[PDB]
Amino acid sequence: SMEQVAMELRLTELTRLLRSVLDQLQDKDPARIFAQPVSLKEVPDYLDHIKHPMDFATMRKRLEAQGYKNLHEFEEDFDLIIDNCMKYNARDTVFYRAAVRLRDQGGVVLRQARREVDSIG
Repeated sequence: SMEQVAMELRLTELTRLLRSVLDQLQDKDPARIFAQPVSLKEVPDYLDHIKHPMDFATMRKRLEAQGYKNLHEFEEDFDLIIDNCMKYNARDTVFYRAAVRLRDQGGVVLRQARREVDSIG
């Protein structure tokens, strides 16, 4: 149908918008602490602590598979990255501090992407 296609064009644009947003969020992690999944070879008990792991490479696979239907789903995943880190790691660690900074600097990017997604529909 002509409708399914028009739908597919919007998703593709949303995917295009979210890709840009993801690039901006990931520049706020210059140490690449959140780039890849936590290694289960290196942290074998991780899944006993964190039930839904997340990282930027995993978000990107979902992104390019057009797996995010809306900003809300995308934000849920970004928030997992931060929240998982803040539980697993103590307050006086480079890891926890990095999450706080990503959260604070990400807010600005996410605030404008909300307005853009509403705006462009």
